[PDB]
Amino acid sequence: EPKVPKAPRPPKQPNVQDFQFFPPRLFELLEKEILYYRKTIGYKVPRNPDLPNSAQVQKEEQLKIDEAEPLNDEELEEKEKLLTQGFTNWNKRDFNQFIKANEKWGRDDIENIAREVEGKTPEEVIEYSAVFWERCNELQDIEKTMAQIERGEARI
Amino acid sequence: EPKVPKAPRPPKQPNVQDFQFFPPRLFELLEKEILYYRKTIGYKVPRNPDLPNSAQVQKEEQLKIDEAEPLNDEELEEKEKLLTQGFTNWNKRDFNQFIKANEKWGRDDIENIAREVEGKTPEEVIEYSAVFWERCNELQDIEKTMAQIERGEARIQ
Ligand SMILES: [Mg+2]
Ligand SMILES: [Mg+2]
Repeated sequence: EPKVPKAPRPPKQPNVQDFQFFPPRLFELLEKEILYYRKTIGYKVPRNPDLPNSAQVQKEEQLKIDEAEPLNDEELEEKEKLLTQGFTNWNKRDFNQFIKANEKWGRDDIENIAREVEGKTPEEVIEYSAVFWERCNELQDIEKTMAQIERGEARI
Repeated sequence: EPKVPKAPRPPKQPNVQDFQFFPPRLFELLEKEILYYRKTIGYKVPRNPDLPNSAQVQKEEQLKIDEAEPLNDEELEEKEKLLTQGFTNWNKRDFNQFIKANEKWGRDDIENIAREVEGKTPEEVIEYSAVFWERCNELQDIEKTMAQIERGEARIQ
């Protein structure tokens, strides 16, 4: 069991993914919603043993919940648009197939990559690839994913 | 927002979907985990002043939380198995394409339904279809969904 359980999130919040490359502003808005949700259910931040200024960390995090407020019409307007500015049509399977195809054919072989990504057209793949190679650093576990593809691309 | 905020769930809980038809026992086990999570974070059930005898309901719910316990070894083993007894490889796009293909070609045209479900072969479609028609009654917006399908099969005549 976690020394500190993961803090709760709004049950009906959108399941946006890192590989969909939405803009960072979207997550700032999502974090506002998460903090407000925590305020509404009376969530209290547990103090963390290690960290020295634990009392300071805990207080900092609680204050963020304490001062949380709903998203106003402006912000709500902004979020709606932001949710269209990502690769909403790319799911986990598309991503995994994209990664395996790159390892197999090399990031250059767009024709073969698209052929192996079942839910996507060459057009969709060229567009996604351009963004992927531009901000894949934002992803998590990429250092391992980049070496994995580099091993296969170089192994060819 | 809701009058009463939705109660918290473990952020790390498996994301099982209704259209994946997992055994109902699995959700009974996931509920035990949700209750233990709520106990674990100190969550308090709010009193819904609009239920009549809301005091009793509140106390009943809070007791379920207060008496919550983690899953034992047996249940942990049962859960791991149940997590493989659903259509784990069927995602939301597969499901949406399946539904639209049934409306577009009729439920018996496996050849065309499979062609339109990009990530599934005809064999996988038959297996899913066999369960779907057995308990699609468990799905959220089924009446509407089924009416539309019965309509597509109607236009086809
Ligand atoms: Mg393709
Ligand atoms: Mg198919």
